[PDB]
This record gives sequence, C-alpha cells and structure tokens, in this order.
Amino acid sequence: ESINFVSWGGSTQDAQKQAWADPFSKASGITVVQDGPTDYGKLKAMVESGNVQWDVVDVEADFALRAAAEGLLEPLDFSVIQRDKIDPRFVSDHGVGSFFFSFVLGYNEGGGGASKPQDWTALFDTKTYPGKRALYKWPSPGVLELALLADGVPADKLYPLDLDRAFKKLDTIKKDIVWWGGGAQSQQLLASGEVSMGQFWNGRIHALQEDGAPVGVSWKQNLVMADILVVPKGTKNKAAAMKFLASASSAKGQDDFSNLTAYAPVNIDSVQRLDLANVYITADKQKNGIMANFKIRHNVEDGSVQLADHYQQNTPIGDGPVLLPDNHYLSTQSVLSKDPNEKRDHMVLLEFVTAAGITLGMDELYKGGMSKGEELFTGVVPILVELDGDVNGHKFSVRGEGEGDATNGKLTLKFICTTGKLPVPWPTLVTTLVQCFSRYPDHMKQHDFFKSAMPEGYVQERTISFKDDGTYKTRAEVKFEGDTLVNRIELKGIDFKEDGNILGHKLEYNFNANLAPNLPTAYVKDQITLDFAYWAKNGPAIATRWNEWLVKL
Repeated sequence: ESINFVSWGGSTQDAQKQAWADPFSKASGITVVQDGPTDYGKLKAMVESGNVQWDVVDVEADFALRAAAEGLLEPLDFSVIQRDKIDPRFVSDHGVGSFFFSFVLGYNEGGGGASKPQDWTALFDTKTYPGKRALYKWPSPGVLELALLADGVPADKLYPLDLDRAFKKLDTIKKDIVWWGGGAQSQQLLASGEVSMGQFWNGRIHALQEDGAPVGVSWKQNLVMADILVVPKGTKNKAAAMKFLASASSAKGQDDFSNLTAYAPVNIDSVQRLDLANVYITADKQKNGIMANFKIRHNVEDGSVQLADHYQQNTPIGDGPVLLPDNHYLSTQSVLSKDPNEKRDHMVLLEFVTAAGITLGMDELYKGGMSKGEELFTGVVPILVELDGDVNGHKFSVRGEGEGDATNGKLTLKFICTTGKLPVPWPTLVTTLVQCFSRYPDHMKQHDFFKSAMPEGYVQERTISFKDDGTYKTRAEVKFEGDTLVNRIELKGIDFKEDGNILGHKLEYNFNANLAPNLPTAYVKDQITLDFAYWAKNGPAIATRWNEWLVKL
C-alpha cells in the first residue's frame, strides 16, 4: 500500500525524495511515488471529479489558503501532526509547512567591484550598478513588496499594496528587467552574466556559491516565503498521507531538507543550524557512535568560494558506556594567524566551540540541576596532534602542540609542517587537525558523546570532498596518553588538480568565507514575512493588474 507525492521537480523535489520519502518508506512500509509537477488546474479537476491520484501536494502558501477556502483539501489530522511544534506562520487547518525560504538580493561580482549592493533600492540604480535585473515572473508574493520597500514604504505599513506605486517604481527599470519563472533559469541568468543582480530564492544563490560562481548576496530586507504540504480532498490514502506530513514536517525531516537545499525548517524542535558549516550531529545506534556532516567554505584568491563537503563518523575505542546524543549541532569560530619569529611552515590556531540546537523549553528544568569521561575536561588539558599525509603522493607530516579548555570551548594550538613546505593550504586541514573540547552547555551534557568515550577514546573517520577537485579520506584516533589528549591521524588525498585551488595554493589564509551565514534562520532580524492571507484574498485581482501590466508597451 502506497502514496503519490507531488512537487516542483528538479533539485527541490530530488531533495524531498531524499530527505523525507526514503526514510518514510524505510520507517513505515508505505512506499512513495514521485509524481509532478504540481499543477493547480489538475488538482482542482481531480478533486471535483472525485478520482484523486495525488495524496500529498507541495503548493505555494497563498495557493494553500485559497484552495482551502474553496474546500479542495482534507482538514489535517492534528493528533498525527504535532501542531504545537510547527511555526504558526506555516500551519493552518488544511496545510503544514514544506519549508520556508527567503527572497534575497543576489548579485554578480564580475559584473561589479568596489561598492557592494545592499538593499532592494540598489536595483533601481542602474547608474551606480549597471546591467539587467532578474525578478520573478509569475504574479505572487515578493516583487511588488520589494518595489514598495525600495520606494520607501516601511515594512510594517506594506499592506494593502499601493499597486499604483509599485508599477510606478517598476516602470523605472522595466526596459532592463529579465524574468525568471523557475530556479534553474534564475541560476543560469546570473552565472551567465545576462543579468548582474536580482531577486532570487536563497537556495539558488546558495547553489551558485557552492558551484564556485563569483556571486554575493545581501539578506537585508529578505522576504520570507513558504510552501505548504496539502492533502487533496478525497485522497484514498488519508491516514497514510497525514503520516507523511507528520514526517516531512518533523524536526528531523526539516533539518535533513534544510541541509540539502539551504532552505529553512518550519519545525520549532528542529536543530536550526544558522550555517551549513555547523557540524550537524546525529546518533548511530547500530555502531554505538555518531555520524556528522557539514560544509566548510574556503575563500579563493580570485574572490570565489571553494567548498569542502564533510562526512564524518565517530565510533568508540572503549567497551565502556557512551552517550548517544539527540540531534544537535556544533558552532565553531576559527582564527588563523602566524608567529612572526617562526621560520617553518606553520599555523597558529585559536578556536571557540559550543554545542547548540536544542534550547530548553519553558517549564523544563527548575529545581535539581553526566559521564565519567566528562570529568577529565574540567580544567586545561595539553593537546598533541600528529598527522601523516599523502595528497597526490606528496608525503607530509604535521605536528601540533597546545592545550584545550572545554569549560570555555577554547583551543589554542600551533602546528608545524615537519616535512618542509606544506603541500596543501593550511585552511584545508583545520577540520582534520578534537570535538571533545566543545563546550556542551548544561542542559545538553547528556548529548556529549566525545567526552563520554574517554579516556580510551574514539576513532574519527571522514571523507572531505572539495568541489571540482580531489577528496581527503582521513582516519584518526583521539584518546588520552598520560595527561595529554592525542589526535593521531592518517590522511590520503586522491584526484587533486596539480594547479587547482588546493595543490595550486590559491586559498586565502583565514576562515572568513564562513563568517557570513548561508541560511535564512540566521537572518531573522532582517526578515520581512509576506502576508499570504492577503494574497489568497486579492491574488486574482492583483494577477489581472500584473498580467495587464507585463503586456503594456
């Protein structure tokens, strides 16, 4: 027995299959058939005709509301779907958030230079910033609001929309507008340089940064939009369809989806990483350890970003009991400097690390406030790091000494290439060169696998894929040797380009590419949520005036 899931195709649906459908089938025995794309016409004919082939449909948030008003949808079953845990902006009687996302000002940096676009305003300024502007084609939230904002309307006085004014403002660049109707289209428009700046779904700008394109972003006045999961009226698989919503919209479903797309979670219990560099941790029962994943970004000398995609598994060495964590993340700031009296190839590294992503609720913890290995980190511990490495047959070693203070999530080491000139950029080794010195806050101490495995320690295994380049495979053993914490690591690099960004040495000596976050959950101060209800109400009348407006000459 099985269900039909409908979305927009492309990367978005590919990720919904991967993040929800595969673990839903694995977990429940119900099989999920990918059908699509979402057609609103076919949803209606299907519902009225009474024969329904679509069980769960991903639709736009205004559509979801208008549809529910015309009784095209099953009321959701709120004893299956935990309404408590879904951000209010993204649940109704007839729909649950699929994901939320942001419209953002994306710009080409090889279209511009020394002065960087900041606002929606800097978009109606062809004199200061030349080139064509990418805006979204189909009448729906975003473009009108961004026009009004740019003409000086305050965020909180936006609705109802002075449509007259919006069209006044848009006319001022209409000649130079280029219209995108889907994500892929929007990417190629900006990659190609056909357009120099625009309004984009954050995911697509995120995609381009990952692909090494020379594009920047501003989240100033970033406009929140959402997709909703609806169940069409008279599915034949109502109970199973609701189970799927509960799963897609769960904490876990939403983090996994966010991870793949860089769109945002709608579940309040979901870990809520601010940046994909945040080390997302989950448990592996079957191995008695954890696995984790993250993406680091290294600045390239030319102004692009080199992506280093991290997959990780840790398994204890000891027989002893270990803490298997609830899902969470780790946030790290890393600072790279040089000793000016050190003649050898080296890296001085300062590092600060906490756990995060759980956050205590109201009325949880209030009148009583562990692991055995936890107790070895109560003070300052000396650290030793040895690494033997092979990258395209360059054989090199690194020795790092220093100390760690988990009470304050603080690490200070100095690392030396003992073999001569380090054949790869130092920043590409930071993640490889002791998450046991993370500062796990008190309500999260029970989630601290790393310390729990001490002193016998853990094995830490990784694959790091550099975009359009080789990969590192690493295996390390982290454990106490006397009073000293040791990281003993072997590293093998395959498939590197002899004058690509790594072996070519084209990566800046810093970790700054990671300062500006790449996820919407990090820009909530700069956010404007768009009124979906208002569009559900007036969309048809707006759509007429929009459509006429496109056609005028």
